[PDB]
Amino acid sequence: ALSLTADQMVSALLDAEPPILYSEYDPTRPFSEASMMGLLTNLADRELVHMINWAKRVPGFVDLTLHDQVHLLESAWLEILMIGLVWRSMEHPGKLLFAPNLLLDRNQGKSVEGMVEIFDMLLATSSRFRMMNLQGEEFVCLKSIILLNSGVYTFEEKDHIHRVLDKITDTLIHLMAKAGLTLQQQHQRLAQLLLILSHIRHMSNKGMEHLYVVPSYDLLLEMLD
Amino acid sequence: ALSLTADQMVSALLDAEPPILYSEYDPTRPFSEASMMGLLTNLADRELVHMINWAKRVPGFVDLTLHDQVHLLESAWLEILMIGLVWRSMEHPGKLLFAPNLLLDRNQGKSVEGMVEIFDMLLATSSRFRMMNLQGEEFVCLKSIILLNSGVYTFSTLKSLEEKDHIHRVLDKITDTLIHLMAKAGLTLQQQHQRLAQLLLILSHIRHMSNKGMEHLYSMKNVVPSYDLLLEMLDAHRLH
Ligand SMILES: O=C(c1ccccc1)N1[C@H](c2ccc(OC[C@@H]3CCN(CCCF)C3)cc2)c2ccc(O)cc2CC12CC2
Ligand SMILES: O=C(c1ccccc1)N1[C@H](c2ccc(OC[C@@H]3CCN(CCCF)C3)cc2)c2ccc(O)cc2CC12CC2
Repeated sequence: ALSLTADQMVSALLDAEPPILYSEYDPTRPFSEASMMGLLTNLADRELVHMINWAKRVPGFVDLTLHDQVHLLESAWLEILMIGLVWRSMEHPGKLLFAPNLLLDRNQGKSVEGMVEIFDMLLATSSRFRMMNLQGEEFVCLKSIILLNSGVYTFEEKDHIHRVLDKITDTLIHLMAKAGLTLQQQHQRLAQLLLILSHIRHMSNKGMEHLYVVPSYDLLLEMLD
Repeated sequence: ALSLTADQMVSALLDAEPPILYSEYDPTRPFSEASMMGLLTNLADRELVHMINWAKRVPGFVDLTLHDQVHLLESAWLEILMIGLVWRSMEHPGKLLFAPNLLLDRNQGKSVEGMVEIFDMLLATSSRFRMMNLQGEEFVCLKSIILLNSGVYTFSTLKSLEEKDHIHRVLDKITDTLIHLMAKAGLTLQQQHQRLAQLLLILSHIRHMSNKGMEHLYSMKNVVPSYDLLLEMLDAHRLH
């Protein structure tokens, strides 16, 4: 699984991308903020399926035991939803593209107490992506790093995960070298991208407090087939 | 500030290292679970004062506005406490070295509700440092990154923008320094960016523990250093 090349790594990651899901909002009925969280919960529940099937296609993931595959997914699912949302909303300044038929701004995000604080953190990350000019090849790499690194500190099983993590790091550097960046530009950009992952984790924790709901071990396992 | 060589970065960060503090000594008062949180709170408060002095000596930190210096320490003070604890406990498997005379295991962490969950995460990070053989020069770099990165996405004036641009230049200088250290230690170029990535990914877990811990301090609640308190220690005058 780790004999793939950097170019083959990106190729596998790109073709494994989940689809962009729509809201079940009846587009001819009056939209309402009281029903806003209903749409966002159903949407996220349906994105989790496609996320599971994306994870099995992350090179090296299915080499772990099913028990470990679940644990990483329990620990990373919210972070992956957020980085996906931030990615979709990247070309929509000041708004979050939850779905093509759910574009919200922070001024629709004050409907519930404790929401706009999370909203602004998501908007800030999207602005950071926009300044970074984050490439889709980098994005699928950052997303795979989240999947593998989120639950590794909460457990040969660990050593393999670290070999895949090192391999993704090789691929990120390969992209930056193929783009013409110098070596310092390469290790500076790699650093900047990984420091963003700290904010996404923080967003996840603060996100989870607001929601407190969590996908059970059995549900993630059923989805894993 | 930005002129410094990596070598000059490292000595500055090493010279700024706060001292290792102690809990109170008393041979007639045997350790009990009862006074633990009182000991730990007193130790945190005393460390916080020394943390301020270290922060002011992190190159480029006082170039920021005083208002943004506080927000960064508001955002990072707990992270810096834990990573300092993890560093002290690195050489002591299965224990957390809050002080040389306050070394605890997780059976003592079981005393307080919800504590052993964070206690076990701190030991896992200590073990992660152990199995990477984290060096002291890398340590002080990671601590400086936490100080500047943790609070930076949560500030948006024209001045706010040049603060953040300045922070990114310092963080860029630290990344250079980490690479220079790892190159100086004799790693190949692949192992350098692989180790840099391993180092920085730990910062994601340290953020995770800090949010976990912040939640736990509030479960039993004046828990956090306030803005005016942080400003007070930061906003020194020139009369000394
Ligand atoms: O609304 C919000 C939000 C809130 C405050 C500020 C900004 C955004 N969210 C959305 C959201 C809602 C409920 C939810 O709940 C957890 C699942 C629902 C039960 N699932 C378990 C089933 C158990 F019965 C898991 C998850 C995700 C959602 C949806 C899609 C997206 O791409 C991204 C997001 C982002 C965000 C994660 C922060
Ligand atoms: O016990 C714990 C702990 C808990 C659960 C699991 C494992 C460990 N901690 C210790 C701790 C306790 C209370 C505290 O409380 C907040 C300040 C005390 C009042 N301060 C505000 C008062 C001013 F208004 C701020 C801070 C720090 C402490 C001490 C020293 C250290 O180096 C590190 C730590 C780490 C840790 C932070 C997690």
